[PDB]
Amino acid sequence: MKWKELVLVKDHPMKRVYIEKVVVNIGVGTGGERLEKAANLLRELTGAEPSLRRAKRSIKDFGIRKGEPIGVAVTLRRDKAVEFLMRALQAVGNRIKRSSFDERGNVCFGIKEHIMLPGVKYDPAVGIWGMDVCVRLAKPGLRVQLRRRRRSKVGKGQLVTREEAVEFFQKVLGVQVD
RNA sequence: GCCCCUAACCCGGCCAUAGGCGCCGGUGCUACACCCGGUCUCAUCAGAACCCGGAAGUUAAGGCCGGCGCCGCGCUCGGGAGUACUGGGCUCCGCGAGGGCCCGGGAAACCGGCGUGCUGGGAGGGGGC
Repeated sequence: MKWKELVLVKDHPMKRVYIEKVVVNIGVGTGGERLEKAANLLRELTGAEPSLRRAKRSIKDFGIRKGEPIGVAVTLRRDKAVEFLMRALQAVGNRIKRSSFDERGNVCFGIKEHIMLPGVKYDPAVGIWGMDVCVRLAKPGLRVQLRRRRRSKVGKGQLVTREEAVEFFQKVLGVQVD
């Protein structure tokens, strides 16, 4: 069960749905060492290099200034995305709320503690963290919106719907959607 | 070479009649695409993008063309209207602020009507020299 054949296929070859990407986010308050622990935890958990996310706006109630890094997120595609997606679904319990699916092929779920993931051991030097995991599904032709030259809008029939995303998650990933 | 005719492609001009929303179609040899990969040039958290190498698949989408409705927009169109306003003259009216007459110019909102890109150069294709 790999990425290239994790596709949901309709009666047209060009309307195949697939996992465009999986993004894992840890949002921590400010800490230098706390953020380094979060970044290392994301690196070990996903196998990919995390990217530090700087605060967009200074909010003094949270004690964060604009430009300082308070997030650690990693974008996973193809094989690493599928492997971590299976691990994270096992951690959550193979269950996703139907109301968690937005109307455009995006589904995000939270992992409260990362020890629930398979293959992870409690460490006192790292503590216990949570994550947001967001899966973005797509059809072929999405590059028309993202390319540099002649960028245009993708037509409505070629965009992933909420019903198609829920059907993909049930029939292809074998997750229980309620 | 050179002349003529001509889709989608490339470089433009004016920059909505060109935009927005929704619905119905056409187009696929070639061209434009979606597309397939990441050895190399190059690139990032991420070959998503950019960059490179391709050609299995598809016109589903983009692009281009045709039709309809709405919003917006445009017009040297009819009305509004010779109206509002106004250049010059006056021993002309009014207590007065002001208004009037003559000569010369003359809108706008809005209503209805119509329209909904036009066009320059090149490639490619066809017909002659």
